Amino acid sequence: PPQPRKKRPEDFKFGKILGEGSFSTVVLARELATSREYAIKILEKRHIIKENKVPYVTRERDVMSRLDHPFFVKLYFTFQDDEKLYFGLSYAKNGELLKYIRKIGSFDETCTRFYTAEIVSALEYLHGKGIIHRDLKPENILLNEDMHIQITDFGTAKVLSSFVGTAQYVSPELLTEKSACKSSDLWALGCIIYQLVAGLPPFRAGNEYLIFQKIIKLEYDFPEKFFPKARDLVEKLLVLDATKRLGCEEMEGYGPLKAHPFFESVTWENLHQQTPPKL
Ligand SMILES: CCCCc1cc(-c2c[nH]c3ncccc23)nc(N)n1
Repeated sequence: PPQPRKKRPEDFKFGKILGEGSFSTVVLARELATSREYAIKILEKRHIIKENKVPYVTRERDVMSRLDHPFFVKLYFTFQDDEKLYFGLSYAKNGELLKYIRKIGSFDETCTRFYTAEIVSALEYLHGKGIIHRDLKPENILLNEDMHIQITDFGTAKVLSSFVGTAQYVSPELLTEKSACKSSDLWALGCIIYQLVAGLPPFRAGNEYLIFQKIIKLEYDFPEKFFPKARDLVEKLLVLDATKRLGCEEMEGYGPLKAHPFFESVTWENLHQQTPPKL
């Protein structure tokens, strides 16, 4: 199938930096022939080789190519010059969800229900494909123009036939066995639901080590205000035994999770078509 010609850096007007990865920087760019705004992730070939991240960058590019859902960032193109790799990603104008958490303080029952449902729906799609995010957080959950979610950051991701993510969202099994699966994402989800309601992640401490100490002993608690049905859901996600997490294969998958009382009024079938509640 004759696809288009390769794009090149001179086809774009590079603009502001949108972010920084571990071996990359994401730049807002405008395609001149179209006026289209893309978030171009730029990677330096020498640095990637030097740091032994060729399998990292490869996996990332391969995962993003495999994604085809409105709740995930899309990879439109890739090209390369003599020094750099460029990945043309969808641009989420309204930025990260973490900025909203900080701005509005903490979400009401409607917004929490809506944005959690989208995260559940996205994870259901991702996990049905045998992909695992391994680093999910509000920083990774972007918001497009129409205020729907767009998950990004697949560098750290794994495809089902090693690494430890952001300390606050790390699951216990990761801390002990040095292992992960779909259950690691569901733990992270539990942390997110908590942060949406409370305004803060559940396990917080002076340093990485103390955070990790709280995680393994399940040393967290709910504020007085916390919605009971969201409190219940979080309690069925922040479970130490990975096999007892609501939403995993042993717990009979996404059916029982999408069925939790917290999501009674949710119509799962067409979330992308729904108008997001005002924050
Ligand atoms: C760990 C730090 C995240 C930096 C980052 C950002 C993005 C990204 C894709 N589209 C966007 N639109 C707006 C803002 C940011 C983005 N994508 C990746 N892979 N990484």
